Amino acid sequence: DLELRVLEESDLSSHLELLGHLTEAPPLSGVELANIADMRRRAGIVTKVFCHQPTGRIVGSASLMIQPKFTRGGRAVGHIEDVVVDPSYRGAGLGKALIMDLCEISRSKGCYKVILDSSEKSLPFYEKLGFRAHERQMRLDL
Amino acid sequence: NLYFQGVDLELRVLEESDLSSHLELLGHLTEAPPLSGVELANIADMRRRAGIVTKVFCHQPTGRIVGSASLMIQPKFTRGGRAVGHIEDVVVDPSYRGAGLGKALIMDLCEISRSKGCYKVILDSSEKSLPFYEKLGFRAHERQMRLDL
Repeated sequence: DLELRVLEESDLSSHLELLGHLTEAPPLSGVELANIADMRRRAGIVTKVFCHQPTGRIVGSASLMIQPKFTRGGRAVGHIEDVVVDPSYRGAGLGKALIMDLCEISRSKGCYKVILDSSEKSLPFYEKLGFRAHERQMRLDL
Repeated sequence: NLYFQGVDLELRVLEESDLSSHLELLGHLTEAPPLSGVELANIADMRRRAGIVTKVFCHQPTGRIVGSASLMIQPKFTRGGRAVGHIEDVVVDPSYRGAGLGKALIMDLCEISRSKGCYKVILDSSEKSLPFYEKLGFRAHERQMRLDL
């Protein structure tokens, strides 16, 4: 019933909605939604989504940012974020599927590591993948 | 402009003629094998197009880069499109350490993130670097996971 694929302009609406589960997601216009999408492309971000084909509802999303460093001979690092699954599709293997895919995209670009930040509950899920705990995420609110 | 100690230092944006001394500084963080000016420039353009800002302490009279920190300013669909800042690769030269240069770098990039409308700045800290970041307003939240390869 579902299709994994890169985010497209016509998803932006439903996708903004699915993210409403991560944090507040007030409306943006077609113009604003496409510019943000442009800056995210310019920034080396791929958003992979699960789309339920009949309704077109985005039921899954995860983003990869890949960026070159000057270190390790110029080799890239992949950073995963904003993994979100519809409350109706939780327990269904979508989250795992998204991560797997982005790690493969990381591999095919020659990244030497994929990093993400995890809550206390998502830990065991990530470790089965097998990501391993290291540093501590620090946050400053501005 | 917030005061930092050192009459001979300047806090400024990374430049093309810095790239080689800068890679050398970054060898205090991890392996930094050498790269040609062409590779350096390529990587520097790519990071710049991606919206990364690198701020640098330069020892003016040698040209030596003695402090670096990087900010990715990262656009989002949520919160009306308000960006998230990510700091990475903070490093100061061992000879310039304990003079508050790493504090001045972080503070500077936090201010830059505010100018660009960011609602937060995240980074990842090792166990030792924890109190340092605490003192700069950062509070411990999630755990970094790493997948090798």
